[PDB]
Amino acid sequence: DQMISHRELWAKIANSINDINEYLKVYEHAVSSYTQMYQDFSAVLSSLAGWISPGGNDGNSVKLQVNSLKKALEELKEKYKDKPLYPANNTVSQEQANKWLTELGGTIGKVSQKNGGYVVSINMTPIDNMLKSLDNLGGNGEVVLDNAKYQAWNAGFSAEDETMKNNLQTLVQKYSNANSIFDNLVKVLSSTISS
Amino acid sequence: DQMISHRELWAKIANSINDINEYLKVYEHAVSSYTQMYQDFSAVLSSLAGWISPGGNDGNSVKLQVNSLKKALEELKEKYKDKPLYPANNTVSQEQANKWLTELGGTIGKVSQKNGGYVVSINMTPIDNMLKSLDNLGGNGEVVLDNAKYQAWNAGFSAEDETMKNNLQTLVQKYSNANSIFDNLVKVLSSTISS
Ligand SMILES: C[C@H](CCC(=O)O)[C@H]1CC[C@H]2[C@@H]3CC[C@@H]4C[C@H](O)CC[C@]4(C)[C@H]3C[C@H](O)[C@]12C
Ligand SMILES: C[C@H](CCC(=O)O)[C@H]1CC[C@H]2[C@@H]3CC[C@@H]4C[C@H](O)CC[C@]4(C)[C@H]3C[C@H](O)[C@]12C
Repeated sequence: DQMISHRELWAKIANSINDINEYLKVYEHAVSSYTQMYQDFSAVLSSLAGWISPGGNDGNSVKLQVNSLKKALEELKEKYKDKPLYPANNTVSQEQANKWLTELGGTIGKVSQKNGGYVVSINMTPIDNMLKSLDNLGGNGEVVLDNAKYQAWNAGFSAEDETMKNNLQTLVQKYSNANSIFDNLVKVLSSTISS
Repeated sequence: DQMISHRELWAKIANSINDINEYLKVYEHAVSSYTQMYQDFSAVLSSLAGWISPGGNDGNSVKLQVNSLKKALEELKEKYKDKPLYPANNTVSQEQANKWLTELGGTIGKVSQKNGGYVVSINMTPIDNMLKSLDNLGGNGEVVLDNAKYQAWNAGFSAEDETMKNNLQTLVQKYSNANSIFDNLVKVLSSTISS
């Protein structure tokens, strides 16, 4: 083709730098949103010790304060109902949301609707699973479980905690890799047209 | 400012592709070389299950084939004494091997001399630590260890295993990231050529 000027060359690069920055900011916001939710959830698990007391007359059953635990988990759900993983502002097409959902992890997000568009919500399945487990315990707002049943339910609570913690570390790793790839790509690209 | 032609822009991008390609070729041999080492060590790992057996008069202690394990580790160390991470063949400067040891991390390699020149050998210190820990167990071909002694020894053995495992994954992750830099640089070149 013809010639390209220095100004249009660097205008293309400045525009590409902005496009790369917006791409990396998607990972950064997804990490920050999921981190805040996991921190909120971890405070619920550490509060569990204060929501249980001796149950049977032998004293080796466990009385679970089910209404306290569900209220804490339900407030968790409502807090993040309108805090999507992507995008941080406004909405995108359903197809664009589906692509970013696969890019981040199918079990970490979930596509939902907003303002006539679509977003990638935080997948609340770990929270829904424990709200479901608590309702299957029955009871009068307070349930008395035998020791074997409490340890079984407690282990399921800790398994959901581990799933979310591993999801976060996976997302943190994807962000760190994307960061170093595109930080160095910009450094390479800037270095080689400057000289 | 000065105007550049499309062809000169292609050549600028192309020489960066060639620069990264030279970097990738050296980095790839270090990955395959260290992968082969850890794969051979995992062959020693799978044979360790058959080298421990009940050894107490009550069955409470652990009987370890310390000589078979020691000999297997020394053969692993001797197999890779002349197989360096860099260069793939011949030698290199002390300056050159020094900086390529820094680019590879410094933990996975060690600069050594080979007939006037220098190489970046595989750092076998995790294997040497295992050998001194085994030597500390004593015995004569086979040792009987109480449960406490076996668990302490196994924890140290596990830590050196995890050292090599983590060494490999950091190496693989950096190789993958540099490959993605290459791929995106190729996307840039392909786009500017078609434009
Ligand atoms: C995939 C993301 C966009 C993700 C999104 O939809 O928001 C885009 C945004 C910025 C994009 C890059 C912009 C610079 C480069 C432009 C080239 O012509 C093609 C490769 C590069 C390196 C792009 C690669 C990549 O296509 C990127 C990273
Ligand atoms: C820092 C990144 C790798 C990021 C990572 O995965 O850790 C590395 C990977 C490829 C590296 C380049 C390889 C080619 C060049 C080798 C030179 O001797 C030093 C500058 C160059 C241009 C390197 C620059 C940079 O050091 C790079 C981009």
